[PDB]
Amino acid sequence: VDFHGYARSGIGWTGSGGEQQCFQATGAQSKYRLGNECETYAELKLGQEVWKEGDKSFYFDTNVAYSVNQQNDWESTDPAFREANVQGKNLIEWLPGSTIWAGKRFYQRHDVHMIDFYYWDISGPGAGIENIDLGFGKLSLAATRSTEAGGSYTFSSQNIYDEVKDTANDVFDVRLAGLQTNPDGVLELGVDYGRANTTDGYKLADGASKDGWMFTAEHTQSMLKGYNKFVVQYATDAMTTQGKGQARGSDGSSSFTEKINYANKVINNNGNMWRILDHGAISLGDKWDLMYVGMYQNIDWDNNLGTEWWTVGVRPMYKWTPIMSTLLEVGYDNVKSQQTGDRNNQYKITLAQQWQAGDSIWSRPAIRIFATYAKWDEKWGYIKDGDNISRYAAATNSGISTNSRGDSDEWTFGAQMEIWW
Amino acid sequence: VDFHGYARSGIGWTGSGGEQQCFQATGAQSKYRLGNECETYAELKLGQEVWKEGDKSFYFDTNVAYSVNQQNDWESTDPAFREANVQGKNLIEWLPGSTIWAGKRFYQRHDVHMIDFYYWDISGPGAGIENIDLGFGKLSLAATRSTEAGGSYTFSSQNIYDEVKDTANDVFDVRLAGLQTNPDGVLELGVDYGRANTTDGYKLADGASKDGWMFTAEHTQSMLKGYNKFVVQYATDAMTTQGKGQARGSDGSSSFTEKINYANKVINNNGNMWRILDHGAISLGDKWDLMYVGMYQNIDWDNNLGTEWWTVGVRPMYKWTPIMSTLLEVGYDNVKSQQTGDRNNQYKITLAQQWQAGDSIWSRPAIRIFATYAKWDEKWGYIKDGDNISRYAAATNSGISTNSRGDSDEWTFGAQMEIWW
Amino acid sequence: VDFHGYARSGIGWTGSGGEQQCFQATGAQSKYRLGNECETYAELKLGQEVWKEGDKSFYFDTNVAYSVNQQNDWESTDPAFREANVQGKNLIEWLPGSTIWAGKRFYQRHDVHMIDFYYWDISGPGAGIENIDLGFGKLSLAATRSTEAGGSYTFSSQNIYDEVKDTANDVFDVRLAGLQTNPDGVLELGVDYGRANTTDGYKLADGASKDGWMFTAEHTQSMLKGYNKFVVQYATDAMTTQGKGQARGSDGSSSFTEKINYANKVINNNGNMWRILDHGAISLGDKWDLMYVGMYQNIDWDNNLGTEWWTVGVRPMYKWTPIMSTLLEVGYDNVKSQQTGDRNNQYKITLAQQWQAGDSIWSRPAIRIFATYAKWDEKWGYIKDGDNISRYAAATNSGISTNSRGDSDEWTFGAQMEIWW
Ligand SMILES: [Ca+2]
Repeated sequence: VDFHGYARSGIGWTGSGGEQQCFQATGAQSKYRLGNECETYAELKLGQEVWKEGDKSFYFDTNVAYSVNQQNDWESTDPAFREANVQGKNLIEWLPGSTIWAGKRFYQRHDVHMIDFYYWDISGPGAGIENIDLGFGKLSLAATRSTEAGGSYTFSSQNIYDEVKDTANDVFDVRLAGLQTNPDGVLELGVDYGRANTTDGYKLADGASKDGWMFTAEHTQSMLKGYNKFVVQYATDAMTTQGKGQARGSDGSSSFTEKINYANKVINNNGNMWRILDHGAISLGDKWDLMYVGMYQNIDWDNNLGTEWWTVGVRPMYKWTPIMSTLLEVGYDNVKSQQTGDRNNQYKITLAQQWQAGDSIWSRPAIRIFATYAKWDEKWGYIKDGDNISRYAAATNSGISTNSRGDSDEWTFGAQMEIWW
Repeated sequence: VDFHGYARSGIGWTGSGGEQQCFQATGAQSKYRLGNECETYAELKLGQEVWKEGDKSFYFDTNVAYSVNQQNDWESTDPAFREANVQGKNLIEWLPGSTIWAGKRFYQRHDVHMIDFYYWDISGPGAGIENIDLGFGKLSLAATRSTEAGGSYTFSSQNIYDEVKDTANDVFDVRLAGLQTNPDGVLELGVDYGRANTTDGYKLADGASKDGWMFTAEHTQSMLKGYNKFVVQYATDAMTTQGKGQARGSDGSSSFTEKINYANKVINNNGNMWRILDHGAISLGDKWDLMYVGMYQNIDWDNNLGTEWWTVGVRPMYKWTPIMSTLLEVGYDNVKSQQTGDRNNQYKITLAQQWQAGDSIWSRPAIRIFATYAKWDEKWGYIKDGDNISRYAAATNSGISTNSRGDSDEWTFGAQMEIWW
Repeated sequence: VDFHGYARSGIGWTGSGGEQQCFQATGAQSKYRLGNECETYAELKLGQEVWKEGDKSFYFDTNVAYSVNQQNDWESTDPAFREANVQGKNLIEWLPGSTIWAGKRFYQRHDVHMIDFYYWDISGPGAGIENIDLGFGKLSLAATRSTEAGGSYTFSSQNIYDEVKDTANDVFDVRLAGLQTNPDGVLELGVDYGRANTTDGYKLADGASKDGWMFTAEHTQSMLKGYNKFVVQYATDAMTTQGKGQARGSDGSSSFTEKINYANKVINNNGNMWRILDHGAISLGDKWDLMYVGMYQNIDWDNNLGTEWWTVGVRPMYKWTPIMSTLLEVGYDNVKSQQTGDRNNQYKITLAQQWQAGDSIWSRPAIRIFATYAKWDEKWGYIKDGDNISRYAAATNSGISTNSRGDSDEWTFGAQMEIWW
């Protein structure tokens, strides 16, 4: 049996008192993680190559994920059964090298480690065939599914309905990778088409976006014993909410009963998204490693409820010895509410001493002792409709109740382990 | 560590729209599974032979089951802790070869793969001693437990009660197997006695069946590189509800509070059940494998709320190559309501292309692409008491609301993997 | 992958009827476990030495716990993710041999097996450095966390508050072990300081204890192919509720809303605890092994709601053969309510036949068949505030409703397995 996974766990304190607190700019879809993670998260994978005969083989893989608040010993939870798929290599004679697979699977996810941000993730129940050799590149095709809560109604008259149902969203993914564009440079192109797929009799409320597209281009350049990846993505309509390749075609639906059922007009995600990203990890000599990110993401919604986000961070690593190093992480976020036009910003500085299994910025396990400082100035926030956060923003100064954190300061510190095996 | 288990997961679509739908005749206790399974189910077993000294050994085994709807990546669930037992082989000197065990265990379950129907399953918390050598056969004794919700009351003044409690049902199982009846033929006999076992002070509402018997006879004939099993079972009263060997002695109990507590008269399971079954898996030459089922099951309840069920199916497998085949599954169900006398029927046809690790109809893992068509005509259904399904049936045409599917058609298609390791 | 853990599961019956019942004296913090365990409990640990280079290494360890009532086959549950930590050995050059670790961990727990009583357990999310060699002993430092529900409020005016929050309690642990006090005798000293650590803006209700201390001294004497441990422990204030090293600084807090929020007067745990314990396991010749416990524990609370507890038990084991033995367990408990002055007592006698993997009282797996008898006479009980048990006690004879079991008798019997691997 093959045992693999990922896990992080630790104990922390907030300067002003109590447990460690984590800092994320309101409106931002991520945070700089070093010394800024407040939960124990673990994915335990058990898999096995269940059959092999020549060049043909079947691999079985699973993944059970646990997320607990690390505030006590006994902490009950509802694990997420995230993967359970079979992959058969070389089964299709005329498509030598291709792999066919079916089941829940983390499918070719693309992420930026330091901000724990996935920018291309269509994972979920699915099937497909990958690595079809085209000579000049490798072609992969896949179809996965995600479902939204509600959104499908059996309308009797007008917008009055008898029943609701969860809406399934299908994604059809095509990728071409390994395009040798320049020396030590490679390019991958990808197209994603997603659409809400309603059961017979059910229909989406008026205004639902229903479908959308997403185009991805990623260039990888090998250098300084690492790489640099340049990404450009453009998503449209239904693909803008999740923004990683999954469709949210009924996003914005809602209803109210009085008992007559009324399906409100969908406050949809019609619009577009532009994401220009550049991140990498390289070695500057013998004593220094460096991870960095620079990203501009603009979700332009027709309903004007989007956000313009800029994020920049840097994580240098100084290697005192092969198993001990000092890390520093500095990250800046700036989010402009499309609605109010105001801006929220935050910068966090983290200094950590670390012992790790290897001399790389990528070596894990790692045991860290850190101190984090974050300063933010948030001018807007989402209107907090009593414990519920709304899609609408409002300036903090307006008497309206928002989830804004205002203008403040904080520092935390503690120990933590992180590992992938 | 020994890693074993079972798992199935896939993605599907319904011809008329949305996610895949699964077809099962109302009243039938099963459905023809090929291309007719709508969930990701997995059993992860981790066990180990923890001690061995000569012919003696102790094996530890566990089993954690997960069932998710495969409609998203992150799907939280409450896993079922189904097995955790220890088996000691050859510990009893005077009963050489016998195995003593205790703990939660899937005890000698008998099922028909194609319809995923267990017809002899007393699994649960238990203990026993198996494989006592009698020379002419092997004898096994076991006691397991199951518990029903409520059913036990502390009656103050006739049927008015102070407290309720869950009712434990004990089953005492005796099996004699390996009776060589004819060349390549073997016979196994089994007796099961089950009963509701109330705590002191508590009593079952008046009318409860309390106990029952079940007798099983199974003949196995080895042939055509497979087998054919002929099964005859007769169950009595408390053994008719679950109908696989577990007792439901307080089945039908209910109560209402107004606060005075009244235990209604138990609408019991007094009656009998007859099940005549024949299933098998054989090889017809080099290119063909075949699984088949034929079953008649009649639950005759004194109160007349039972069902008479006929099911017939066939699953031929044509082997294009050792790792690629085409499967066809045709299944028919006919269920007569004992109450109304009406009949429900359905036939489903499934065509699937498959790649599997081996050239057997039993080889797993397997990756399938299928198309399923089902036609049904249901004349009756259980009276749907608003989201709640009742024990009482009603003709679909009667203005009464039932869970009947009417007269209709549907087809689905998709990909799926299934594996046992 | 290293597979380890603990598990117990079985089936039982109560003489007077129904499922097995378990006997624990009201007021007592434990019960004599042999043939007195009513659930299936299992801890599945999967770990691995993920890196090794010379004398340095990193070990990754996990632990997922399951507790089910063993009353049916399919029993859903919410597993507890109890451990997830990394330990790096020999990473600190100047502290040779020391191990640094971080993550959720069962940290150096001290318990008495026969009563399943942990008397020194600060397990939970934490970090620390253990086994610092001082020459004359080993020094270990650790900080772990536990959190109480509520207890932290944002007071606006008087005991009126706007928001509540869970209260984190930090423990700072220091231990010195391996003090060679006499031939074959060793002594370990330990100090624990814990305190509720409130978030800025929040405060504990008035009356809360906030912090406390605990001092432990444990002497181990090796003899009769076993040992004898003598323990003396003294705890103060916040350390008295859990009483094993974890702090409960806001213990007793409560509130009521009418919507104005009022934080009641904390009915605190101010006071002290004295625990004098002696337990061991030794071999008396070839055919006899013996486990024993003798403990006096007195929780003296300022508010007089404490208890004075005496427990004594013995478990001899007669070895018929190397893999078969007969066990007897006799345990007595006596608990005096500090409030009422009344006493509750119970004695349970257990006779069990056992097959185990080894000839030790410590050998596991083990399969047992037992018969248990318990007699109790409880004069007091906690005031049962309708399903809810209060901190206040009342004599059974007083017309007040308490959770007292009165004066009675009961016997149970069944089979069970227990294993640690
Ligand atoms: Ca749950």
